[PDB]
Amino acid sequence: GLTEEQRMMIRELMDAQMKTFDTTFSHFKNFRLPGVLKVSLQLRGEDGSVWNYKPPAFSLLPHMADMSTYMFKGIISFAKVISYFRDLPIEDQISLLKGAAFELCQLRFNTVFNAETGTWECGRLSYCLEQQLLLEPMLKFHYMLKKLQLHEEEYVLMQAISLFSPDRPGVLQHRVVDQLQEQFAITLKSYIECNRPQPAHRFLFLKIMAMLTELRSINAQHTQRLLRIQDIHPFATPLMQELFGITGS
Amino acid sequence: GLTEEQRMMIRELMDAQMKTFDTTFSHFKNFRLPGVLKVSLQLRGEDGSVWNYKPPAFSLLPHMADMSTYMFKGIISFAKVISYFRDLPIEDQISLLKGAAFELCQLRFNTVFNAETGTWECGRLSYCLEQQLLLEPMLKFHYMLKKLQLHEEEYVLMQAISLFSPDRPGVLQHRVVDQLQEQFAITLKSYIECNRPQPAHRFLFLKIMAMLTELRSINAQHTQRLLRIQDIHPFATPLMQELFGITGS
Ligand SMILES: CC(C)=CCC1=C(O)C(CC=C(C)C)(CC=C(C)C)C(=O)C(C(=O)C(C)C)=C1O
Ligand SMILES: CC(C)=CCC1=C(O)C(CC=C(C)C)(CC=C(C)C)C(=O)C(C(=O)C(C)C)=C1O
Repeated sequence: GLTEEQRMMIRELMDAQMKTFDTTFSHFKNFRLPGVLKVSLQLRGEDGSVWNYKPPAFSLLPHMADMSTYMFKGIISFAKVISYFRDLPIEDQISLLKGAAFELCQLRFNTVFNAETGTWECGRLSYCLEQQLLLEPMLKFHYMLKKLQLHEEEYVLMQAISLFSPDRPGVLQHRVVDQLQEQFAITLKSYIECNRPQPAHRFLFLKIMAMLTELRSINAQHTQRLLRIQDIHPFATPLMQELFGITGS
Repeated sequence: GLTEEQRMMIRELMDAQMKTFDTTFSHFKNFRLPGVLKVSLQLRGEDGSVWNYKPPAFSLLPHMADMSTYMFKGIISFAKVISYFRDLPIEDQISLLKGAAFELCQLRFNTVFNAETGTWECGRLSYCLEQQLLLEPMLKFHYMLKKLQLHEEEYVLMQAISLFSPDRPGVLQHRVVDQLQEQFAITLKSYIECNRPQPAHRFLFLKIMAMLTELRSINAQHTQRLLRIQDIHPFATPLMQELFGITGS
């Protein structure tokens, strides 16, 4: 059963989620495009028209970097609006964000992902996959997590656990961030047993937990893959530089 | 049989054609697009990618107007490079061009038209039709003319007959332009009988001739349709204004 302290956590968590997550990507514009994986782009005009992009043979980097910044921006507003986060030392908020930005983005990106059609529905924008080449970690992750069929509560809770990780470079309040994370995980574990008594959801809390661990490694591996592509062909935005620790030098 | 005077006409005609007709639209760029009939657009990137546009529900006007200007420009270089044209009074060259621009463009546009797939192949650009609604004059024209399966000689000759029309507003050398036109039509009529003795090509010269007459009316009707759309929603380019007689006032 959920305590009133648990109900209160989920609430202030769901609230921040609806206040900082533009599920129809309305305010995302002025973004770069490929000019003139295997992801095809689709842009449904406000007027009914449609612009479709098929890839060649890069090129889609600038755009993906703009989508990422719009996403990161939301994720940050998400953190600063949660009491538990706001009450930490400034330095620790930056350490935590730089730590989970990628993970929180992918967690949100998974909710607009369609496993049936293999596409990310982002408002008027669409990212379609061009099929057992889930040989791609990030890809198998989206399908696996999408398969679990989680509720919004579970997703925002996963976002909490990931955000408040004590095991992150430069985290000063190592102890607080840890207790907080334990509290979020407890609330999750409880929410599951209070609302999903069916056999199919047995071990759900643990699958979720393992998922967040996999996601942590994927995050480590992608950061590297990204910093390598950035070294030879700069594309990262000012905000991404700040997140991935680039000095502009 | 073709005289040496006829062979010479066709030649200086074919020459001007290859010198002013960019059949792969290479130097056509910096054009406007629909931002963010039933013609869908396709742009095959130099890198292998493809941008596809599906229409709604206008919008494609600006672009079509840019294609038209690139086309007109070619058609004008075509005229100024032909001896018979160059040797007319300046005033008469403008009268003739303003008269046939549309027709000469459609004549050239028909050679990159594919009746099998209903699309205009223009280099890296494609204009696909989105099927007995050849209820559209200009459309039935392209299919009919494409059906005749003409040779390049015949097309450039049709371009001549159309360009040197004495029956055009403001033509001073009414008499010369007439004899010239008669000469081009004779050469055509001759080329046909010297190279197409098969039953299928009987009356070809006359079909061609009727076609140019239909095209003349279509031209009259489209100019009007265009000037009407221009009055409410200006899109025509400086060059089109000059051709359709707009003062910029
Ligand atoms: C266009 C979409 C939805 C995903 C492609 C994509 C991605 O969205 C990501 C990872 C996400 C995936 C592969 C679903 C994130 C993108 C940026 C940080 C710009 C990604 O890291 C990536 C890479 O190529 C890295 C390995 C450098 C990537 O290509
Ligand atoms: C996009 C393509 C190849 C054809 C569409 C098209 C055209 O290409 C034309 C006529 C040609 C057709 C319909 C094959 C010419 C276009 C301009 C002068 C900009 C045309 O007149 C037209 C019109 O709508 C008029 C009636 C105003 C037109 O829509």
